[PDB]
Amino acid sequence: NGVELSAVGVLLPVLMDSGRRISGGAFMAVKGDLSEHIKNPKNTRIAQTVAGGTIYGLSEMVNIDEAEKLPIKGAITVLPVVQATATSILVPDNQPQLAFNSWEAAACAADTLESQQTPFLMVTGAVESGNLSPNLLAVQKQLLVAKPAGIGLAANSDRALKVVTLEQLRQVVGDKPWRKPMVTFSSGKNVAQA
Ligand SMILES: [Cl-]
Repeated sequence: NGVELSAVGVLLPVLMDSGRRISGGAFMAVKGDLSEHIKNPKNTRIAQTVAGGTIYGLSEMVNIDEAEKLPIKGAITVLPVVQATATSILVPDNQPQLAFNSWEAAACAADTLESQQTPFLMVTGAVESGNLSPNLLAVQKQLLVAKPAGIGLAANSDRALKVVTLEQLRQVVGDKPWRKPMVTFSSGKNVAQA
């Protein structure tokens, strides 16, 4: 069970531990307030940012202080997705708890996305003072999410499409046409580490 929504935003890879195997999935930092589609009662924390923005879909396992320093001016909801196209997503009813801060580069890029289409590119990394932090898990996100889904990944890492500043990330998400109609991802019920 899930809901298909018209939506524009920026995809981000997540990893999930089921004690035996690490698997991969995706969330999207979606533009707008979509908090009515949050179905995990742990992901019920909201971050209001210094720039006037509001981010929904967060849990206690996210560093909220770092989320509140993001240069996001509008509403962003981070939702799990099992399918995405240029203009829609499919949000599963079974939703994992979102943890950590690697969704921030996508949420910043989704906030200043002016194109009206989601870029065909996934983005990972935490944001601190207009820069992407150094990356830890791009290689594992490549292996478990982006490469099997057939889509590029941007990260502060030379094993991704490399971006260091929020300004560079904005340029890179601006022109990413869809090389196929849809990407799909596995879902999990286990904590999603973004
Ligand atoms: Cl370099």
